[PDB]
Amino acid sequence: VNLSACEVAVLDLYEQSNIRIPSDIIEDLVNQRLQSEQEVLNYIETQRTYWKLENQKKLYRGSL
Amino acid sequence: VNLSACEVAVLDLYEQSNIRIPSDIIEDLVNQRLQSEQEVLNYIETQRTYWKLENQKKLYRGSL
Repeated sequence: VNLSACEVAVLDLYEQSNIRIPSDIIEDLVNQRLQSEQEVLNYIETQRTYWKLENQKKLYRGSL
Repeated sequence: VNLSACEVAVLDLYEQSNIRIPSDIIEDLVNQRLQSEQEVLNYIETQRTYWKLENQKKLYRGSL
């Protein structure tokens, strides 16, 4: 997207720890117009925590 | 995106179980050109399992 400058360095860390970041988190991050690196990381991380939980939810199905 | 017909129904189930589906999973799903409902669901689910795991990975940082 239209990516910032330190954001890009935090993203490069995850890439270096073989973590794939969900593009959903990319979106919400650019909208935060955060100024740091510590700020960025703490934010992606909150989001990973979040997305870990959402993928855990148990689905209700008229299926099986 | 260019969305299918039964896919859309499985997507509607998750929406009905207040599960937000990562758009990454939407992408990979359309590329599967899967024909069912059972097929679709079993696929999204494998993907949720996967994404739950990726968001769990522990990051390595020159930060803290």
